[PDB]
Amino acid sequence: EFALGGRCLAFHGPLMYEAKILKIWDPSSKMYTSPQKLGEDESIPEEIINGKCFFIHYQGWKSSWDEWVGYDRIRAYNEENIAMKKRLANEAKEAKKSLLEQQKKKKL
DNA sequence: GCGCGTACGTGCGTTTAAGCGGTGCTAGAGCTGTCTACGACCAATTGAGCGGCCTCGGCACCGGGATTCTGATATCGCGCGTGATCT
Repeated sequence: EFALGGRCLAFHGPLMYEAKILKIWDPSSKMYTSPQKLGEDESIPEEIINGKCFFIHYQGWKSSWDEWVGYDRIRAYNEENIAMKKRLANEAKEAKKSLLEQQKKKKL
């Protein structure tokens, strides 16, 4: 499902975004395939370094926002995941509309 | 000044082709030599162009008249609203 250079979805806040995998980290043998060992200037977060994490560059966002990803924050870019990302988007939009309506009512 | 709506701007992704480096080919721009005929120069002269004067008629002036025409009001017609009568 998670192929090097492939497409996927990711967790960031309450809304999902499309991302492309640039590197994949194997913790058992401790290197990433883009087998290249950890660089001095490259650091993987400790919370996910022990697990197989993924370097992903997200679509619709500049190149200088990419970072490493564990299993939890990422998902396969399938029809179910696409629909659920859309659902999260509509939920956020409705929540914002409800908040602004509540503020307007309070002001009155 | 206010309100709407939409159409550029900003940004990210994908695609295109500009750009650079390299080599080949030959077309034409440049240069050189030679030669001829075209133009400047000169002299003579006569005729086309210019200054001037005269005659006249095209057009500027002035007066009277016809014609738009611009603006308002009003009349008449059409449409909308209110009242009265019929179903």
